[PDB]
This record gives sequence, C-alpha cells and structure tokens, in this order.
Amino acid sequence: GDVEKGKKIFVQKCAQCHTVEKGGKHKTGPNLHGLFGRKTGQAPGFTYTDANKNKGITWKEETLMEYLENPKKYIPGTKMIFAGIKKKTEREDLIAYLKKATNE
Ligand code: HEC
Ligand SMILES: [C-]#N
Repeated sequence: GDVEKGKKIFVQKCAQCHTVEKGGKHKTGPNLHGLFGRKTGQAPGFTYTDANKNKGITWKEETLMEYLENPKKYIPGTKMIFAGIKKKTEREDLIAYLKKATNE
C-alpha cells in the first residue's frame, strides 16, 4: 500500500487520539512509537483493557489488516466506535505508512 495515501488516511482517521512520533503526547489512544513488533497493550501510559491483554498477539501488518476490519472480532469487547476500515486499500496504504512512521 502507499505510505502517502496512508499518511492522509492517518491524518484523517487515526492522528486525533494517537501519535507515532517521539514527544507526541499520549492522547485518548497511546503513542504507538515502535508499534510493529510489540504486543497488544505495551505502550506505557494508557490503561489497557482485559480483552486487549486476552488477545495478547504481536502486531505486524496482517494483524492490523484484520483488526482495522473488525476490532470486535480481533479483541472481543473493545470501545465501539467506527465500524472498521472497510477499504482493504486504505488499510494496506495506512499500514505501509505506519511501518515508515513508527521507524521514521
Ligand atoms: C481515538 C478516538 C481512537 C481512534 C480514532 C483510533 N484509536 Fe487506536 N486505540 C484507541 C484506544 C483507546 C486504544 C486502547 C484500547 C481500548 O480499546 O481502550 C487503541 C489501541 C490501538 C492499538 C492497539 C495497541 C496499543 O498500542 O494500544 C492499535 C494497533 C491502534 N489503536 C491503531 C489505531 C490506528 C491505526 C488507528 C487509525 C485507523 C486508530 N488506532 C484510531 C483509540 C483510538
Ligand atoms: C484503535 N482502534
């Protein structure tokens, strides 16, 4: 997927409550800062949920492709809230960006 598409998608529908940069304050979501290679609920600061911990996997790309499709299917009992990134493109594009962003 395209990191440029990905960056726009992130700005439009992730960046509100997350950060990938150093310094980028913990918001409603935790700072990803080196997400890929870590497990569900590692980022120190935000209070994780049982369910996220129950899930207990390592994040790569496939995992987000699947998670971003249905947070409830991956993690049974999340916050709600958007349905999911229905567009497989938007997911891949986004993930390709995040791969960059979290490494810089
Ligand atoms: C703020 C309004 C949110 C939006 C929009 C996005 N995320 Fe988020 N995310 C949010 C919270 C509160 C949590 C913690 C778990 C909970 O349900 O309370 C998360 C968690 C994640 C995780 C899991 C690992 C972690 O570090 O916590 C990932 C991989 C994640 N979020 C990715 C992500 C992406 C790529 C988003 C844009 C499509 C996105 N989130 C939006 C809150 C919010
Ligand atoms: C974040 N979902």
